Amino acid sequence: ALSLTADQMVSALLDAEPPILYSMMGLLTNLADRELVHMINWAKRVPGFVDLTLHDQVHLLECAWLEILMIGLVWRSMEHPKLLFAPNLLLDRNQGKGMVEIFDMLLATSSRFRMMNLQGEEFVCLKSIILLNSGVYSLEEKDHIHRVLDKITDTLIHLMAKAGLTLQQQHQRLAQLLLILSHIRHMSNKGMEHLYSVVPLYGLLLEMLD
Amino acid sequence: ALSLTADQMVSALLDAEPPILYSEYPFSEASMMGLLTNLADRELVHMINWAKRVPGFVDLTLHDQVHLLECAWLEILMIGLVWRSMEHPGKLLFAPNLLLDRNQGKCVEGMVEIFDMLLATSSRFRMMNLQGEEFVCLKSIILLNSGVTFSLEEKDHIHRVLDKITDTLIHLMAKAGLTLQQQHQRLAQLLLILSHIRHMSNKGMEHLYSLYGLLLEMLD
Ligand SMILES: CC/C(=C(\c1ccc(O)cc1)c1ccc(OCCN(C)C)cc1)c1ccccc1
Ligand SMILES: CC/C(=C(\c1ccc(O)cc1)c1ccc(OCCN(C)C)cc1)c1ccccc1
Repeated sequence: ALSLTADQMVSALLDAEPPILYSMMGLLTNLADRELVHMINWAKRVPGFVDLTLHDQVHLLECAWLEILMIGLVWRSMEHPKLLFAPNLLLDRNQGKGMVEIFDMLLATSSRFRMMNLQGEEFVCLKSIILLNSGVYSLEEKDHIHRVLDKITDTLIHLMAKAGLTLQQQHQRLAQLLLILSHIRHMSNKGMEHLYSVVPLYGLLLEMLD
Repeated sequence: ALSLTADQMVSALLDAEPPILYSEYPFSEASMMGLLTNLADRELVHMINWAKRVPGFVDLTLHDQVHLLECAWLEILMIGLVWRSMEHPGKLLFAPNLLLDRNQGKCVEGMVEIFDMLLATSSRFRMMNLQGEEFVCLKSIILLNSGVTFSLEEKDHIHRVLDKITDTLIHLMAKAGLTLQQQHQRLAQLLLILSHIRHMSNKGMEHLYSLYGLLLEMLD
């Protein structure tokens, strides 16, 4: 549950991973939408999430879905200085031409991950963080959510330790990772805003959440 | 000033805080935005001078000083608001003479939701017994991290200062009796409350839509 050990955590999280998908606003809309159905399923497989209410499971996915899509998108693009929406569709920044500076922001985060040589294990933890931490703001599990988040913080450190960083680089990397989550909230917001020139609604979320 | 001990780094930052401002005022209407605009802009002038007092910040080039500040100001004001509101459950302390309960924010369409969010964050800081040293750390962390979407071997610099704060932030926690885990854990918690604040800051902007020249010359 949370009495998972940090290796059991990473084990779970890598196994939770949604498949790889293949295929203009229509392109990316249809694409997001599709990925959005798998995301619902991964959320379920995330340790600690299945513990919350439906009403709360749903709130959380309500609040995080777009950054979960972006940080994903940012991830698979690390190795293509180019956004690789799916193996078969891979756009450059010129191609963004009112969506250009969202792309610019994304390609920033993408290089910053390449620079940081981010790990699939580290990545995978960041995503669970975004799921739980996003909407965490009358007897409560916010307490619970907070516990699961601390588990993951420990899981993150634990990975860095295993990999043989010094205790100082551990707190340091953890920082520059959790800070990129800020950048990502932002691009997500700029995203939401531009999809008023939208949010997967409740009942549907809730019925698939089961 | 890259190398200077955690102790130094804290007092530097603690000793550079803008003054405490007072507001001016015939009971509230949507003339309250004007009221809050005003407070914003005065505060924003002093924030320029605090940016300059933050170690490493003047080392950056003028345009980057501006990029950073342009990108992080409302986020920097909100965290300040939040911070000073911590000792006053249920109300936002705009100025020492302008405590405002959430009810009052409902007198400007779309603001109550921001207010709610702020009061939540203010809660969370109190419940964490966030110390002033840690707050000062996070303010500077917002200045630095928010803009860091830009030769640019200046990013590298920004980053190393940022690590330097991290150290300083850890260092305090260490010195308050905190076991190693509890350190890594609280550090997470604070940096993760930084996301919450950008969110608020963006929400702020949108309902402030529905500047450069000034900051450049003002930053000399
Ligand atoms: C930047 C990529 C993107 C989308 C996207 C991101 C990652 C990914 O893996 C796939 C797509 C995007 C576009 C539309 C969108 O809304 C769909 C509405 N559905 C939920 C009914 C979501 C993401 C987008 C978002 C806002 C504006 C312009 C583009
Ligand atoms: C929530 C507080 C707030 C402002 C504020 C926050 C903290 C603080 O210490 C002082 C004020 C606020 C209001 C207006 C504003 O605009 C300034 C425009 N200038 C920069 C051109 C900035 C902040 C606000 C922001 C957006 C919409 C409604 C209210």
